[PDB]
Amino acid sequence: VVGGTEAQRNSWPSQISLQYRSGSSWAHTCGGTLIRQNWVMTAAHCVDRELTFRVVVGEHNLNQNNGTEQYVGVQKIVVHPYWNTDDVAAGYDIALLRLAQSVTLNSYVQLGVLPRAGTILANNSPCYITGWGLTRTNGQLAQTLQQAYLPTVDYAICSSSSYWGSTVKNSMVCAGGDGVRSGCQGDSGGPLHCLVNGQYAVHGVTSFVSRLGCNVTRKPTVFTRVSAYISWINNVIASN
Ligand code: NA
Repeated sequence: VVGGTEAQRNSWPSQISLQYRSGSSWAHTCGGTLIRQNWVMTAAHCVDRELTFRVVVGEHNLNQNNGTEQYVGVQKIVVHPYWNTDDVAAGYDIALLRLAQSVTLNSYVQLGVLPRAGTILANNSPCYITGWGLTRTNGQLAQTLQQAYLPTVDYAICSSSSYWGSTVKNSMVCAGGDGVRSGCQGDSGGPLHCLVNGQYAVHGVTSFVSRLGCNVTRKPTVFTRVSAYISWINNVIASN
């Protein structure tokens, strides 16, 4: 997250760190959202590589013991069947991970609430991105979980020629694009939380930014729109 602020440690208890085994240690690669005690939602592109993955819930500082972490292996990966790794702009950038064990819920570990199917945010709706991704273009991962305020940019604007043009689809949400705050590598797969009728819900799964950099004016961060995939998610969980 570029241009973020450190999150309070109990603000975003559905945020997870997806990590891969790197020698004798583990490394953060992506974010995710806990959606059942044994299921995580993330981006498909985060699981393209044939790595050994684990999920960490209750994480705040990747480089210190917080006293709240639960570590759980990933047992099964279900990527959206239309996902095509060499065409992120086509969409379908979403995957579900079934955890080896069910995690225990507490003030640091909670299920993400999802929007009702079909819900679209009005232009300029208040949202936060969260994650441990790079804090500058071509920088380094954050230590502590970051948040940044990114108002939504509706489809009519986001799909206009000076923004993303045809690359953005109605199955996506765009947010930010102010040139200061954005998602960045390592934030992929994590949540866009938007305040609707008094309650934060996870409306986006972080999908992509510009190749010209993370915080680029008129290139808002692009998220998979969770509300387009409610039936898919329920179908997967009910059949696994
Ligand atoms: Na930690």
